[PDB]
Amino acid sequence: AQNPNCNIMIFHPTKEEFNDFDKYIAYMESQGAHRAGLAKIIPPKEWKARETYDNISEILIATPLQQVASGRAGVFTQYHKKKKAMTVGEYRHLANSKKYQTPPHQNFEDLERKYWKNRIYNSPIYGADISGSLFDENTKQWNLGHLGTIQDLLEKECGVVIEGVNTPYLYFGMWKTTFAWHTEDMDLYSINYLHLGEPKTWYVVPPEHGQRLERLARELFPGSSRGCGAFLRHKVALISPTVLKENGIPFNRITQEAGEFMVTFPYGYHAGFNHGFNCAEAINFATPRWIDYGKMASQCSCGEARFSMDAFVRILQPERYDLWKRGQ
Ligand SMILES: O=c1[nH]cnc2cnccc12
Ligand SMILES: [Co+2]
Ligand SMILES: [Zn+2]
Repeated sequence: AQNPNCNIMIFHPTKEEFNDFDKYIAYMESQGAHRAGLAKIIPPKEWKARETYDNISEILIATPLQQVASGRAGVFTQYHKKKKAMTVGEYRHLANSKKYQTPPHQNFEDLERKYWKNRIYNSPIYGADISGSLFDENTKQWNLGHLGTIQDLLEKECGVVIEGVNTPYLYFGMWKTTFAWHTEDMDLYSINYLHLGEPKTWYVVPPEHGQRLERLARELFPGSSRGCGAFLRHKVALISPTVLKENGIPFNRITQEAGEFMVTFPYGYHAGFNHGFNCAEAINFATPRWIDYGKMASQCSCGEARFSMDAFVRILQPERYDLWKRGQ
């Protein structure tokens, strides 16, 4: 068995190896990369996402989200308060203001300490889930807007044509902006490219130990757990590495820097935070290996969890479809 400790692996593809996306994901998995739930891919030195990021200030963040926390420092929930629209230019200025800027710190470790100590006492603003792409049309390798669609993968594996499209999303971050503990919709893969700016720190639980995190989450968020069988789908729960360690939950951490890809694997619970102003692009994808995870994925049917999903539940989980559809 490759990667038995479930360590987060870092890959350095050659330009030749960067030419076939599916092939390289399969290669990574042949080395046990998936067992960690998360992998870093450093692109070839001659590769670039686009020419410059000098012309992105006029992008609109239609609904910036202020992330308001409740609970204790190491165990909290966050809700999203809608704010008025602003451009990326205006958001960048806000991120860099005294109120929101990254504080002085010695290193990544110091910054992590400051995040978990202080996160709940501030409410940063996040430009999340903006449909669009910053990859240049002429970028032919690992262009997140030119990946094979999940609908086409499902069709190729299961022989059924389905409706739906899947397109990339942009995420404009600032210091303390947070992504809560979750797996992807239908336990899909995700790929995330950090286009520009300050780093993003990730935490991840190995897929083979996902149910351990769920069990702890039910204990730590008893109210939310009673309300919904798969409340982590709401993407509101944060648990610190110190608390995970106290409870014996296996996990790993890694910091992603500008110009680097991260891939999350089926049923790999993950969470994290941004160091400062940055922009990431992400999309879900599937491989043949995903199908069996899709079949087993837990669903939020309470209504809280946030189009393409219909067909995946309909085909892969026909028994769950009616009840799930009532929640929607
Ligand atoms: O960077 C991220 N921002 C918001 N949500 C996420 C969910 N999963 C992974 C990364 C992110
Ligand atoms: Co995710
Ligand atoms: Zn729910």
